[PDB]
Amino acid sequence: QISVRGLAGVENVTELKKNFNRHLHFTLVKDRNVATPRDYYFALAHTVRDHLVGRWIRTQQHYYEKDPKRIYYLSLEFYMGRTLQNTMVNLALENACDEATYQLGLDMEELEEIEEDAGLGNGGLGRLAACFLDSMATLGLAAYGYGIRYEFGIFNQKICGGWQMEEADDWLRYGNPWEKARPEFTLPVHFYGRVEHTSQGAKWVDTQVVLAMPYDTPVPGYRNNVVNTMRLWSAKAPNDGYIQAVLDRNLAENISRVLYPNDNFFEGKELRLKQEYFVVAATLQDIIRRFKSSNFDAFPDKVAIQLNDTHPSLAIPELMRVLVDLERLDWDKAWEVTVKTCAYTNHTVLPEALERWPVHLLETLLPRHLQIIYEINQRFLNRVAAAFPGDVDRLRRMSLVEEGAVKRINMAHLCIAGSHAVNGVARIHSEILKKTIFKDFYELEPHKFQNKTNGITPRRWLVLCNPGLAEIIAERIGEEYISDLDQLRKLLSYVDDEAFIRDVAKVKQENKLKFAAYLEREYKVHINPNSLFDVQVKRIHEYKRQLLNCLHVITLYNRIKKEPNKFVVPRTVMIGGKAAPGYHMAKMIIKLITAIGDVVNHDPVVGDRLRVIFLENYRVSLAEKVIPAADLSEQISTAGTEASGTGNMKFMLNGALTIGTMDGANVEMAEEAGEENFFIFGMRVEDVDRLDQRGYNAQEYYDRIPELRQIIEQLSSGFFSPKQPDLFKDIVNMLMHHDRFKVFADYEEYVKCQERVSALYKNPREWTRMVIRNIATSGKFSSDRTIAQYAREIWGVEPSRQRLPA
Ligand SMILES: O=C(CCc1ccc(-c2ccccc2)cc1)NC(=O)N[C@@H]1O[C@H](CO)[C@@H](O)[C@H](O)[C@H]1O
Ligand SMILES: O=c1[nH]cnc2c1ncn2[C@@H]1O[C@@H](COP(=O)(O)O)[C@@H](O)[C@H]1O
Ligand SMILES: *Cc1c(COP(=O)(O)O)cnc(C)c1O
Repeated sequence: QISVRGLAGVENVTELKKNFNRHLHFTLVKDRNVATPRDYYFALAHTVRDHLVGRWIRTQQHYYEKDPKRIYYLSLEFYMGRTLQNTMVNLALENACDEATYQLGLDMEELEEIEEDAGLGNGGLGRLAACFLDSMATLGLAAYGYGIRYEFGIFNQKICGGWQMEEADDWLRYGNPWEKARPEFTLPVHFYGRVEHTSQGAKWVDTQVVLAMPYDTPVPGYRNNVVNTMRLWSAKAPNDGYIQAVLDRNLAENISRVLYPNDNFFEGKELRLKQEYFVVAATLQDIIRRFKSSNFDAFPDKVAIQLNDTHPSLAIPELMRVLVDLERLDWDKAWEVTVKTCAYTNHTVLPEALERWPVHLLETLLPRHLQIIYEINQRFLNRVAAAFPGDVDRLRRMSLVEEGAVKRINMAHLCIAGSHAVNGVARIHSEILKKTIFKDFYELEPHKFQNKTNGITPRRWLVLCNPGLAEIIAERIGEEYISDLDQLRKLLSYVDDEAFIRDVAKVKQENKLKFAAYLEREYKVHINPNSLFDVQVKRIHEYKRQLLNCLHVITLYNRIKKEPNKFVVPRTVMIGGKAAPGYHMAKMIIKLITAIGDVVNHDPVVGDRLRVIFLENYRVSLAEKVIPAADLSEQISTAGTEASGTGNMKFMLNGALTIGTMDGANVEMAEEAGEENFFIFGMRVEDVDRLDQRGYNAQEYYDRIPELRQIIEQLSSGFFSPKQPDLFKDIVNMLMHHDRFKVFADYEEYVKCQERVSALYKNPREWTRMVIRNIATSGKFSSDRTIAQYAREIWGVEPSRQRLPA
């Protein structure tokens, strides 16, 4: 037992054992003779859940009495992962439960592995929402996460013959002990219909109704007895030949069935539009109800709505609809209230990712909202015209309505017009927003534009996943850093401490052994634990340049084959991540990685000097295992393409060094740690711009770099696919003729930088000292810092570290 995991007092252990047995009997209806590990998991989950309930009821009661300003975080994604360990950590129950289960003859770590991830997100954006909920609870904010309860989250990834296969993620099959259904608070949502203009304003009539039923999940703050709520809506048909009519209820209920996995490319799918309106319409009724339970002038003083990307952008015209059509406020007053209530966070600059909904879809599904959007647009463009008289092209560029073959609504433009604050997610990204894609808006309303650099929760991403590191840190500086990560700066005093150097290195070794064991047990593959663990885990995208990593791997293989008896630093290269189902190039990249592995891992001349592993089914629970085990974090996106990144921050906190471009939050990470303690390579944003101006010619690099030429020839000729020699011709073609992300342009600098990594790894003491310098300066990247900045600079509320009574 370790100190950061809390006390195992005799009274507590006795009480936990008793309640475990009670739940096994009364809740699960099992006896100890036929109980499985799954039953034991559920008995523990219910036992821990019981400790949340008093705190949850009294937190919500406290908000009702004190009536603080409420923060509503609207997201289509909440990538929560597992709940059991996080709850124990935040309630200081971990050691007590470990003791209670041990005394019952059970291994708690084995029970933890049974829990399904709540995979209600795709990647960074979804996981950010999850870290944010944890920080908002920890900082005592009256905050509510609102989303959709998907029946199926992000698909499970299987690799079959080197190819991605998708399997439905039936995460609710065994039940969800954490949620509470609230069928009594079911609300109607309207679709289709038509608008009637009466003498008494507009009326939206002849609609189809879908019911929104809420399920509430507790969100505990770190040891402060605050328990906030995540409310997720589920779609239900209303109760009003016969057989078919009952069967057709599925059509309504399909709204909450499945998370869209296409994080690369916007497609105008009606079902996704319905999901976006569903969450917005149900949430806003809940917001207004809560506000009316103690004149809309005070609405922005009592309510903040944060839009996570443009996905809940319909909140803007929905709030207008409610205020104008139902509450009878004049347009100007309603608009003032709306702007002061709403704020918008942008997460990407790639044009193909922006939501641009066809007008014809909105006209049919949401005819009143389309009318409101047109009126917003006309009044907004009137302001632009008065500020920039005669600038007709600006009017076209800034319009919410896009002209063309199909007319579209630009949802980002809608969000900027209707929000008092617009933020990017890292300093470089927020600057790019002002200088490029939203330049016109910045010139009109400079005061709207902000930066809020992303962060991660140090509860899940240090204490939970890396208790060994948390403990050795706590031994020297105490426990206060867990909720005040800036205190890690105190560790700079230990950079020459021989004991600390040894302890940091020991913790990493243990994490690596544990992960190496996990790979053999669960996936039947053997790795050398003394090799450098070189890790790139993230969704598969061309911009993230898993392909550049692949080129380096093949370079190393070719160098070994050329000089087999020369010493090289042994590496285990691990790449993992899911590809969007319809993204052909991303699926080809996965196949390339496994194909390289097939050749490299079976070459007797290589031995255990180089191994290439594709990490199947990358998800939050796997990140918690692999990140503490990593030596080298690959953060290699083309400069200007990754808005922030957050995986980068997880690796920094956990004792990996970073090889990266000056992109997204990497810039600020290098600034914090010092450029000498970071492996920076490649084009800066300015260099990318210069290449675009003269034109990117991949052929030039192929002609001048013989090692690069060899790799392309190998790919083309069928070296990595002997039975299908032309398998990778799409990859070669893209690289040579149509590469938006300039893979070849960074190749030479990348390979050279990787040599410097290997050089440092040969000197374990200096490697570990650089690691200490990274861990010690990771404090800025706590989501507590991020949320404090949102609270003070956008929401107009003060964070609190003070305990509620237990
Ligand atoms: O996952 C997503 C988008 C997912 C998504 C999923 C589905 C649809 C969709 C829209 C319309 C029709 C059908 C589907 C759009 C987007 N984005 C994301 O993760 N962005 C990352 O946000 C992180 C948090 O700010 C940043 O650190 C990363 O830089 C950014 O790439
Ligand atoms: O009319 C009331 N009388 C007493 N307590 C209330 C009343 N309405 C709401 N509350 C409290 O505040 C609620 C929090 O849930 P909400 O209605 O979603 O904000 C409940 O859990 C109650 O504890
Ligand atoms: C942190 C995290 C991400 C985001 O990683 P990036 O490298 O920033 O894209 C994606 N998926 C999972 C499961 C994560 O935990």
